[PDB]
Amino acid sequence: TRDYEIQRERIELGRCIGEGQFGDVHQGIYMSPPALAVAIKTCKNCTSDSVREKFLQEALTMRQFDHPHIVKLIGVITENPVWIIMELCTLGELRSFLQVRKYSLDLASLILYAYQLSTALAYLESKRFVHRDIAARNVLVSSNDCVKLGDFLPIKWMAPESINFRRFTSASDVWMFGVCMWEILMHGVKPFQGVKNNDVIGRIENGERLPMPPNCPPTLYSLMTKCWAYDPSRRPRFTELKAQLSTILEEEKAQ
Ligand SMILES: Cc1n[nH]c2c[nH]nc12
Repeated sequence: TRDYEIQRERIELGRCIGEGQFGDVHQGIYMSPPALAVAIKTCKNCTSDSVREKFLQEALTMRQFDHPHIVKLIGVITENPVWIIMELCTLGELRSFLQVRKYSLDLASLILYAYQLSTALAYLESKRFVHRDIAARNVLVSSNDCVKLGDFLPIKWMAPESINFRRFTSASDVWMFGVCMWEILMHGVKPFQGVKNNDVIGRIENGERLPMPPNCPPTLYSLMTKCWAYDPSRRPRFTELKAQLSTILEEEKAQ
């Protein structure tokens, strides 16, 4: 909460590195004893307390976590203009990174990002925290072998129970991770491209699933289809996913 208060003069604003829900995201420097590279989330309408509460809720959420593959909260500036200071992931959005590098990223690197993500999600499951929005767009790239989970209606990523009843559980997070894994092996291509959101549920309920991505190991696809069990109680947990992705990665790093 308040132990994360940073005074503004300890922050040098830099160039705009993208956009967020509340305002522009900036690169910048945080000076305090060694002047570190950071991401400054801004909020244009934060003069209104209802917006301010919603915006600073991400800071409140992220304070609770400490993991190598979850974006770190550095601090907050509660006075106007309200800012959220975070760890900078220089390579940006995963979706864009995967697209740009479609012919410059091997299978091993793709499986590695899936593995890394499963470790952040196993950690969140251990804290009994439900993410509700696991998708490639919410993953950031720190380096070419280090991705981070960054965000704290996506019908095409949602488990049927989330669509039908707005139920969000650890099981529904596993479904979304399966979709995210598919997005990674499909080089940032969006799931169900061409299908209307309202027709997705009907396809799922007819047993229809996202196809095997080209060059995807059938063992990795078998893991994804397990995430897409209609019955949430039949889906694996992140602990098992992490362990299986770990073995799949070695099965690739060798041959
Ligand atoms: C946080 C955050 N949002 N966008 C970013 C790029 N690097 N770090 C971040």
